[PDB]
Amino acid sequence: MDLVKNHLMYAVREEVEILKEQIRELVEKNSQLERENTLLKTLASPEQLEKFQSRLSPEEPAPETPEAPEAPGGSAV
Amino acid sequence: MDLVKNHLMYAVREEVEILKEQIRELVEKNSQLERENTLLKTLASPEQLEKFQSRLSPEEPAPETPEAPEAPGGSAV
Repeated sequence: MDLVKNHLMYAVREEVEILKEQIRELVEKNSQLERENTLLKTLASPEQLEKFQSRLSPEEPAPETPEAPEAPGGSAV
Repeated sequence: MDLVKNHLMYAVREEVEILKEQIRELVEKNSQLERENTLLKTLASPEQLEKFQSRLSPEEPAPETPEAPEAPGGSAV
């Protein structure tokens, strides 16, 4: 027989049908998440937020941090 | 591409490492696509998580759970 060891793209029956459908579903889920992420990346690329950056509106100063020095470390440096 | 089963004597590649590395790279790439797609889904579409706090995970489903006896669904309306 030489066809079973040929249509492995139909199943590559030889390792595990579950891991084969898992890698096929991981590549199909990654491709669907790559197009879904690229679709939301392009949709949120131009204008689809409430302005915050320097392109739409400059705001949201500093990252998630308070306005006071309260970190531990008497002489760590 | 029909090449790993050629030098296999030189090592015998194809063990469960080629399937664990394929599912690990597929889950690591899908994971980066899930953290980037989730951050892009909440950035472009922030209205999909208010459900709770407002900064952790947009989703969390809910089966037939009990609600408060009044009219609304606990915190809403």
